[PDB]
Amino acid sequence: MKKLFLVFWWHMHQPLYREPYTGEYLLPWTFFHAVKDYYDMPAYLKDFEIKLNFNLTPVLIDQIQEYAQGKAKDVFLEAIRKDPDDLEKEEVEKLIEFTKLNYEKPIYRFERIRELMNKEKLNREELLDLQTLNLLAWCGRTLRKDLKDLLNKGRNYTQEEKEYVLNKYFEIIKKTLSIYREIKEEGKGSVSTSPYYHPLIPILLNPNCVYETTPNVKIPDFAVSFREDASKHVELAKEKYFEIFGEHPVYMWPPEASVSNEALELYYEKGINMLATDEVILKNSVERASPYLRYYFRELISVFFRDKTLSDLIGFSYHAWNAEDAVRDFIGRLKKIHESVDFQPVVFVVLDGENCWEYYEENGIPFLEKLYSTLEKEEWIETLTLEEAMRKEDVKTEVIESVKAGTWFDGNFLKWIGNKEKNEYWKILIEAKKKAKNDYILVAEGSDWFWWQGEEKAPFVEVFDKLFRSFVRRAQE
Repeated sequence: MKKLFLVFWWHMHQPLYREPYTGEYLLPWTFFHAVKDYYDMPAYLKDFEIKLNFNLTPVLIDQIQEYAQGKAKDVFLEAIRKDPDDLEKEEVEKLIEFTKLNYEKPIYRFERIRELMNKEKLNREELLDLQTLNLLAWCGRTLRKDLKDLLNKGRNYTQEEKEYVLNKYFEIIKKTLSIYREIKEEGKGSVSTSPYYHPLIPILLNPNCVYETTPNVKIPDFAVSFREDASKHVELAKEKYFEIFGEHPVYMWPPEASVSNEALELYYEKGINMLATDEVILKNSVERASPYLRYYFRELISVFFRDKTLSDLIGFSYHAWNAEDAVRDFIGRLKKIHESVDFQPVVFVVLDGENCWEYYEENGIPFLEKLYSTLEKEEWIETLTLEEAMRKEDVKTEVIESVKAGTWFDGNFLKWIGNKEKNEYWKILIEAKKKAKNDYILVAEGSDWFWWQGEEKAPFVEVFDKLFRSFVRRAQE
């Protein structure tokens, strides 16, 4: 039986939202994705006999732990917790602004929410319903079974009921990292990490890599070397991973899939046996290649190239489809891969495993359950872990000697560096690096601060600016 080997690799990450001075989490994104996706995404492995793999950034692990110990001073979460009689006019306007942001998402389809947003002024019981429905909207698959009566109520929520939800949600956060241990040890999946604060490792090692694919861009003058800090990102990522899982990682997901000959060298020197990247990178690097192979980079490291169209379909396309149609198309694509090649192909599906489901019907539960049950049924599809794909001798291997430096965003670094706006943050970083004293300069090297710079007016940009300028200034003291 000729087989298609399928590898799913969900990448979980949130940048550090904890402002160093006040210690307050300025954005509740870590919390809301932790109750909705971070626990429940690996939890499918208990219900379905398939293999699934997960990447966890160390910075996200720090924030998950802080909430699980009851230490995060989350300013928005404190507003939900409060009795509505306590809320200031600015706390209420914040709770409305958040609801307006998520209004069109299918996980906010409540008839009550439709009514509050059309109301003029909200009373204490109406604010209670708004506080509580904002919590229930981000209910993961596990708790959507336990809070069926609360979710069926839809309206008229009391303060003790709202507290009951919050207690269930925090129990989920305390459970999150354990279920990653459990699935790793029972062999249902592999777990990788990324460099600590999710930086663009290629730019840190050699900023001239931006010119491999875009030879005319104007990047700032790098009067300091980011080469040791890039080593710290890997070196500390391995120790944080050691803390949770009790062993060094050998698999790593490069942030934003960014690779280079210099970065692939650095990963190998840190004991990384395997990493993956985009197949657009493969097209730029090798001549007439197929992403369905295992690749030996210079006989040092193993590289895999994700099937870009398949991963893009899940992350950006299937949300507007019926679940049955989405899975049927997906399997139909896999069938065409199985016949287009003369060998047993491997298909890597890598994408962010938290951000696409809020736009899905029922938070992607029908699609995910339909897909996982379907893959279980298909005899010819064998889902693998990262370790299994490493040992798999049915997969054809080829050697390559170089790669073009780029990311899974068009194969270049234009989304983070380039024009004057993206470059202003880098100049701020370099001058801070010049006078840097502590490791907060590592936090300022995260890709997320340079992604959100001035491309198009986006939600809570003022917060990402306030946070990046905070770490930069904290690193100089």
